[PDB]
Amino acid sequence: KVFERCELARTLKRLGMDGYRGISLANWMCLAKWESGYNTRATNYNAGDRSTDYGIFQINSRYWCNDGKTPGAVNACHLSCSALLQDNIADAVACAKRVVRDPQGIRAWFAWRNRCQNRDVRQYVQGCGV
Ligand code: NA
Repeated sequence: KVFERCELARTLKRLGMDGYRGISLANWMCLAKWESGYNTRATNYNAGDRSTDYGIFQINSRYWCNDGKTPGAVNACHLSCSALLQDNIADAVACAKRVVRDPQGIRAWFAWRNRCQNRDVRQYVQGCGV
């Protein structure tokens, strides 16, 4: 599924993402936007380390989910990476929350640091009723 902006905004809110560990909805939207263009099926193989980025938040198999084909990786979210390819983003949201519970928080995503951090992100949730 390729979410429409406001549709996703409300979906994330309903899932408890607004202010989760201090992270506004706008920061989550900007993240998903840059990571997959709001696309739950998005995937990106990393030829360098044989890992893959799954779903709307592009969570990496090296540490976050298990896909079996990544040579001796880990699964901190304790989920099959396939769950990150569902139209229903509850499993992905659960994993995103697990990711940000670490020291760095949302900075785990390089794209957030580069395209969202210290930016005017109001536009991501404007008119969404969130
Ligand atoms: Na915030």
